[PDB]
Amino acid sequence: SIVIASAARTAVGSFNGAFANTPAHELGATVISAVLERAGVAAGEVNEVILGQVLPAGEGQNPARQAAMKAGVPQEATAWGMNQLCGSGLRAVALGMQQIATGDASIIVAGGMESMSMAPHCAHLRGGVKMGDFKMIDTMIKDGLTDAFYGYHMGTTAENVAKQWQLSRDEQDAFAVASQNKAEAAQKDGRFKDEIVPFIVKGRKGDITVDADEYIRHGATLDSMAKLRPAFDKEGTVTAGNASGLNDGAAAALLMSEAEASRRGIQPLGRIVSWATVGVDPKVMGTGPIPASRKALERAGWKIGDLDLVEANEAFAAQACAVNKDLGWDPSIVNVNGGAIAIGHPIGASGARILNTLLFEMKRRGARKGLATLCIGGGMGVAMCIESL
Amino acid sequence: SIVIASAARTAVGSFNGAFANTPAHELGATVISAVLERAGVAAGEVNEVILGQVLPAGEGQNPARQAAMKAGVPQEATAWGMNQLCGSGLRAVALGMQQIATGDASIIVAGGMESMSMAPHCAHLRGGVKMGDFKMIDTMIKDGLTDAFYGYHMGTTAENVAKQWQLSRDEQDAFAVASQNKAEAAQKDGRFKDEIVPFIVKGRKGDITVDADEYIRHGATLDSMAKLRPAFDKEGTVTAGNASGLNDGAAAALLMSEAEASRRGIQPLGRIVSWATVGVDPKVMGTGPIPASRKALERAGWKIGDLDLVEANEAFAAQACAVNKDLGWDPSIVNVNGGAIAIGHPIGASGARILNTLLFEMKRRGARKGLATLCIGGGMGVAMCIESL
Amino acid sequence: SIVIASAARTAVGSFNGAFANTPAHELGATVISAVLERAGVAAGEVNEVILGQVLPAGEGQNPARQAAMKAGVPQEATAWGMNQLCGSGLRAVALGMQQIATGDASIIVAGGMESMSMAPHCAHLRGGVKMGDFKMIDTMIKDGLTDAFYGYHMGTTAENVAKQWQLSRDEQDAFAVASQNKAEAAQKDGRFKDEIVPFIVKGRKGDITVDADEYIRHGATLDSMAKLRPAFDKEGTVTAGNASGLNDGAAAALLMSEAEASRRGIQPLGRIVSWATVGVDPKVMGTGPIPASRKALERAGWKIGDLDLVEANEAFAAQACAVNKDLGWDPSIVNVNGGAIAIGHPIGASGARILNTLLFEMKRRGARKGLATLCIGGGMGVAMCIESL
Amino acid sequence: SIVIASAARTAVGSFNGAFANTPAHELGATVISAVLERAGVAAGEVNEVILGQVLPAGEGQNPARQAAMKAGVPQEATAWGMNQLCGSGLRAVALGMQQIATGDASIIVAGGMESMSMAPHCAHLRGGVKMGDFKMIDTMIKDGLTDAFYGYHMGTTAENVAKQWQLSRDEQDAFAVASQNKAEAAQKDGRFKDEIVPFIVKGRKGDITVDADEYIRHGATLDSMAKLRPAFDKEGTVTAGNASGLNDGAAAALLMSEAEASRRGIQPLGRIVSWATVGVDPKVMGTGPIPASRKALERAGWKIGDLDLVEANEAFAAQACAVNKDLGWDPSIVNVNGGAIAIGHPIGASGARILNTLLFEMKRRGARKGLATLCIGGGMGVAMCIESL
Ligand SMILES: CC(C)(C)C(=O)OCC(C)(C)[C@@H](O)C(=O)NCCC(=O)NCCS
Ligand SMILES: CC(C)(C)C(=O)OCC(C)(C)[C@@H](O)C(=O)NCCC(=O)NCCS
Repeated sequence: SIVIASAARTAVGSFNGAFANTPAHELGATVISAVLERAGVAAGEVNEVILGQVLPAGEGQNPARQAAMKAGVPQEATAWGMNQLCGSGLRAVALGMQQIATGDASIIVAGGMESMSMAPHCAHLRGGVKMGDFKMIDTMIKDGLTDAFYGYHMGTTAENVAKQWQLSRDEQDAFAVASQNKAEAAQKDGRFKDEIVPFIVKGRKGDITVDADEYIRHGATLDSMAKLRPAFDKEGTVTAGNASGLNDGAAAALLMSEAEASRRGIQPLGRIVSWATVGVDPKVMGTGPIPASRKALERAGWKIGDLDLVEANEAFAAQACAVNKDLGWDPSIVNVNGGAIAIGHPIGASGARILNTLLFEMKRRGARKGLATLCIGGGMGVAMCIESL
Repeated sequence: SIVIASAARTAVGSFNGAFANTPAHELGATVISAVLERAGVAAGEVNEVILGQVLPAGEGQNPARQAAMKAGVPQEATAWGMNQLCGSGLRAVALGMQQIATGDASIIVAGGMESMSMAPHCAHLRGGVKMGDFKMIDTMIKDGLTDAFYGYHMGTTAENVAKQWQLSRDEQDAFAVASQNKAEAAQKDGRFKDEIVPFIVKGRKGDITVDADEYIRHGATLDSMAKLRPAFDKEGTVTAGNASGLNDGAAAALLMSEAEASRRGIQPLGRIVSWATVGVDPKVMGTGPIPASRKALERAGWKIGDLDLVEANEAFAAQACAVNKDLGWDPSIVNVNGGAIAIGHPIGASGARILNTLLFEMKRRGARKGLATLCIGGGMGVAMCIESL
Repeated sequence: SIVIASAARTAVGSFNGAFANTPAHELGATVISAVLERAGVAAGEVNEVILGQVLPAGEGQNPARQAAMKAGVPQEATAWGMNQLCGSGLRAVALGMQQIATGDASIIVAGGMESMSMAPHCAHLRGGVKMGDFKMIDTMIKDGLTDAFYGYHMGTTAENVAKQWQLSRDEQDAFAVASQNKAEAAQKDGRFKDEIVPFIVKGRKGDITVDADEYIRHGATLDSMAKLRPAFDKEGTVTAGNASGLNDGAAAALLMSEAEASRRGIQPLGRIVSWATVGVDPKVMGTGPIPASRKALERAGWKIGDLDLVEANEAFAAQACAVNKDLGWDPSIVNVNGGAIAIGHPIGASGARILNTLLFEMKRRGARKGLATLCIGGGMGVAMCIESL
Repeated sequence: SIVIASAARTAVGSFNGAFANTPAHELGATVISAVLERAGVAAGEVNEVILGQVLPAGEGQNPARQAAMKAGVPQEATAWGMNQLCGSGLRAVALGMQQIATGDASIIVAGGMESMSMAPHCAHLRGGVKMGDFKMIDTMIKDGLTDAFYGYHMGTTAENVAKQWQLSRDEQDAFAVASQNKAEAAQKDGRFKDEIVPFIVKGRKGDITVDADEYIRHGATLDSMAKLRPAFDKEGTVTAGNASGLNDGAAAALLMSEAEASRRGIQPLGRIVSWATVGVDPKVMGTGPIPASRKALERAGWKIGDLDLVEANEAFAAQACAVNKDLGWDPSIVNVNGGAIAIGHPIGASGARILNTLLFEMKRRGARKGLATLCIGGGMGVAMCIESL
């Protein structure tokens, strides 16, 4: 019924690296223009831009509208941002699907975008500080990475999964290195070229073309993984080596009906058969993909074994192993081109990020059925089942 | 097909007034609890909570999810935030409608919440300020009230509609006083009692029940309206009197299928017959309701005359007159209980705010057909058509 | 040898009260102008202005220079600021004396000034805050009121003196009340009128003449002294009642040689017979006056019993009691017009503030010999012996 | 009568260079320790530490005291800071000379210190910012570099002198280049080794001994001087090239009577024969040294031509050329080892900085008579005359 006619994403930049001073919407407009060009669709035909974003503070009125306009999307179309944390970028696509499936839109550019580098430090100063020190809060850590309920970092929820699923430090590091090695492999071999649209960083003493994911470590060893001290719990198991990073990027897909893509002579990246969002305990938020993937697979009518390829978001090696262990799919078809540990985790763009990687591999190796899924902070999961035409 | 079984909202509080230190998500949870109680539905049955919010900076991971949890909605359900500026609150309800219509949920608590008082000041300070003065930005003005393209306050876009539609200073003031007078009459008569749910402001030396809209001025004269200097263009026409304020509040609805509401013995507030969202030039953003209501009316198969009641969001007196003048509906059925000039304009909650007034008046006077609509910053407009059962 | 030909001071203002927005150097100039007028000396004749100030941050290059210039003191003269914390106001005068004593100056204006109200909040942001919350620090508490070594507030030092000298809560409160009552009586009787020079608070909707010390409480009860909880040690004895306050003010003296006064027909307020400064352990910094006063007396050739009036600064009741107890002078001739608990403690001015009160009482009651002394943070004291001609 | 028994100064570090994160009081303690060590005098015997500092904001109660204590100077001794801008560091020595000459002290450690790197940004936020943006002020620019009266940077004052004394862009550059080259030669030859005491920068992944002035440029060309744009007046003549810099450092000298040195077996660096400070128009503040040196030479009984070495601080090439031009001393005996354009300008330390270089070259070449002088912001100068025993 509803298809992804085309897709694209920026390289994922490191924290204060390639896109340190690059606002989220500028990344988004580049990806909106890209999906338009790749599908052979004019921006004048786009009805609505839906972009997941978690940290828009200080970027001004509705960055989704700013991205759209700069992308040459007309003023008659509509745009908006949404926040389901890590799940946003993929949910935007599902929400984009719903627009078309209910007859409220024909063509929808959806996905997500995030500049964790440009998230500001903030403080409430309307009441006035008569006396005493006050905190300037990092919006990134407050609004993106710390649980609202139990007050600790997402890495502490990773510890709760690691201890519950008795996943050792050695098992988490081996998965970590495996992610880095696969991701260097898929990089050298050009397997990220299709999906990645170059982004021109507008400078002063020189522009810079970024078309390579700069967070991927090259020649990552097990020895350098085992020496790092625990990043959250000081007698724990999760580290900066086996957790995801702080990153900037954007990613999007162009949605339309299966009839509309056929009219236009477009051969789509895939057909969205079903999606699903489900909740879990915020203490073990890393177990989100388990019920959400299972819900999606139930809507699609598929069993776990029918999947040819899977993109399960690596938020932490503890939670990425747990999802894999519970669902029991073949690990050789999971994150075939590495995952978020190596590639990075631009919160709002992360779901649209892993949708690209899934769609292009499905096209490249001839996979029929595929699934994407991310764990979501606050204790939820989102999933989406794709079938190729 | 899809119905609002029940609804509720907090009193709209002034800037740094009744809810000066009350985070949005607390206001949201009360409204969730209210809509659950008023329908006779347990929090356990709620599949998702979709909350429009514009200024969540500093409030922590996904305030929609915080609102839900504190409301007693279980961990299995889902929750997310979205931003289409003023139109966020009403677009939550259409998006919540879409979930049910597409068979992805059975019950949805949609609406919006806003704490403008708690919107922090910010600045991006990762790079370091090697030397010189910097600016601490007001995330309320920047992210909520300033246009991202031309750089000015929304009041200057109200000046562009005033000069284009040649609406004099005297016409706008008259409309400003009429909104205040209508809203005081509805307040004294208890017409806001149904929709408003009391909110307990948790104090230290005494709690405070807020169940009255404290921004409504009592005994508003034309003379105090005509003495205020222009707020934006110093030789212009728009003022603090004829413009909307900065306000806190929350508003929500409980959505389910028409058959489900019949199963549960619930007599709904109304049936959502259509909606629509459209774009226009950001310079004349106030005109958003003109094409958006026209589209909505076209999707419902209705003519403008068929409407028995209308809520057109008074962002400014210049734009409120323009929409009424273009569409040409009988002005005696528009904002009958007053509007945003008098009541307030909590950005994210405003679309859910005006929905509640429409629904409870439609029920109280026996209006069959009704329409709600808001103008959106960045240059857009949303509209929803409601028919009672 | 050297005499104080004239002196003046502003009413001491409350924290964020009369002088809330009045920069320190404006108060300093008013007082500079005053001592010139009161001695019959033209600003043209002034060689240098020396002003103790502790919290000048954000006021600009060298507030002392700004003070002098606005007083009409000519550009050919020189001016500077100095910081020895609480001692700074009185040490300036001893420093002024030394300029004249060594032939480097004929006419010196010396004293101090302080706007604790206008002390700003600060933070070091040049390196950049890559990630995580940071503190905006209160320069008033950081640079004025916290010990640099042991890291606690001056009130905790006050507790160290309380316990070492076994001074009860009851003893501190009575003293606190005795200061307030003496101070109110001296106010009502007009005894502050000679020393105070009115200050014109330049407003916008009306100027305001401040010439009554506003922090002096009227009708202070022992019962309201007994009920306050301890401000520093939550099981301690020092409170906001028995400690000094946070205040604004300036004060200054006009120095020249005894021969020079006689040439001009001036009858001086006093002859500066000696001064001293001495150090003690910072834990017990309130004990500064004990060895300082003793030293000054030894340099003067005077015994303690030869003094007719004393102004021993009340930073805290605990230390104030200790100094009296150790030195053993007649308490009926100490802070006869009340003290800093009642009057205020504008850190940098405080030493000139107490000189004024000493000098004008000595003239009024015909005391021949007098002594002024303040305890200093970081463990120091300063004393100065005055004799009348 | 009074002599300098010993002296010492840190390397002067670049803005956010070697001491980027080193509080001024750590630099002042190393220099206190040094001057004690170098005279054969124990901290125990030090009566007082007097340190000029202009930007102590955020460092805590009285850095002078903190420096002294860290240096091992005992709690019985006393300590304070003063501010006369660029003059601060040298006036401390004159103020130290006065303590001994009037019998109030026997041994004084005096001089200055400054960490411009660590100067914080501040804002006055007690009243509450109700609404709108506010400025975070750079204390270094506001409180150290901008003129309080006319509101412009010190550099603009430099232009007034350039225009008044008709000093061309070419003449300023040649002077600028010549300071660099003379300073590189002295550096390479070890001529700064005597005066400099190494400073251990405590780190975490290593300590660092800084004992070389890092701001000195090597192989400076006239060409690169000519290409720079005017830093202040955009059609002006003064640049970053020919202006001094922003710098960190400390410097100190140890004073005692000539007899006291004779008793201790010490051979002093020099006798202080006179000093002076004088005022001029703030507009042309760079002319400060002219009347201050003239005054100084008069009190000494010396004509200008008697001087064998001179250290005339280089705040700006324009002013430096002015002072040399007006006073007419042999330019070959002035700043013989280079100056502030090359070495840097740690505002509060600078006057002691230049004392050191004067003192150690007078010893090394056998100059009998010498003179140091600095121009001072707000419109003043200071000068000190030194003779060798
Ligand atoms: C705001 C108000 C009324 C002052 C109050 O309640 O607080 C009391 C407070 C701030 C704890 C107390 O530290 C105080 O006012 N101290 C000033 C005394 C002080 O530190 N003096 C320096 C001389 S050594
Ligand atoms: C150091 C850096 C960042 C390269 C630079 O821009 O230096 C040039 C700068 C900052 C514009 C210029 O104002 C400067 O360095 N001035 C210091 C000279 C100065 O005013 N000293 C005070 C004595 S009157």
